[PDB]
Amino acid sequence: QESPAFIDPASWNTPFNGIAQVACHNCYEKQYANTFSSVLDSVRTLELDFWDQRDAVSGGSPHHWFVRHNPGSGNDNNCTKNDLEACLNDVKNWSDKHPGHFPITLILDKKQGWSKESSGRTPKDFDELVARVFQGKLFTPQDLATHIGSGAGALQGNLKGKSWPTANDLQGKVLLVLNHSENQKLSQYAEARTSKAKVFISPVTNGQNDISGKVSGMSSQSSGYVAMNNMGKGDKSWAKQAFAYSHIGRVWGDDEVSFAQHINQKINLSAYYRFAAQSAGGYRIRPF
Ligand SMILES: [Ca+2]
Repeated sequence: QESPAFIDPASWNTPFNGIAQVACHNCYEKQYANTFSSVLDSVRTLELDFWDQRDAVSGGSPHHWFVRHNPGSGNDNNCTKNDLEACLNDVKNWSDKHPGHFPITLILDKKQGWSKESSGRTPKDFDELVARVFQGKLFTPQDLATHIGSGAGALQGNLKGKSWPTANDLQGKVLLVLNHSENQKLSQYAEARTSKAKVFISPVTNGQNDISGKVSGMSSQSSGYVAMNNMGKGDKSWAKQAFAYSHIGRVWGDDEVSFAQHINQKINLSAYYRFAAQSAGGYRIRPF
């Protein structure tokens, strides 16, 4: 079991959903970290923005995605061709070098739509990439479902009143999370992959239905897989309901509010551009 100073030792025996973290915001950008791997000197939750095309309209290849902030171009990031796969391998390699690590959560913020089969960037192609890179390191929705005695398609509601595995249980694990501006893209992913999904969907959340009902922009069937919720600053009040439902809540854009205050607001993952500057009682990871 690792013991960097930033992790409160009480975290290890706490269910993952009962742990608050400082997360990065867009830490693949050169301006926020010198290398992507260096982010793991400070936090255990990272973020990658990924594009199908080299710009908005051209330059994609099968089984490949780019990492950059703007529509464009190409790859513009601090990973070790520094594409999505390369960025993911930086995490995989850090994980191999730190047996016993606190579970790593990677927010995969998708910037374009899914392709059809011919172009090699479907939900299935995405799952195949992340599985090829991480292999057995992943902890997936079905793994959580089995832990709580639920079908994966009923995580949404069956998580209420339940504990995730503890950080100790999740030593050495990687959790992948899908974001997009449009919940439709998450619904498409879940409809394609169902219980085989390698990635947790985390919809944009601005009402109770996005936690526990038919999520805005999604089918009822896809809604049932929701075990995580994504909130901008204006919607962070919903983190208390994510918490109530044992969904992992992430709040982005709220940098002028301290980690301690976010803990009090029941936010699991508080995303900061300046992640190293944040702490509470010397810690960046602690139980609520
Ligand atoms: Ca992002």
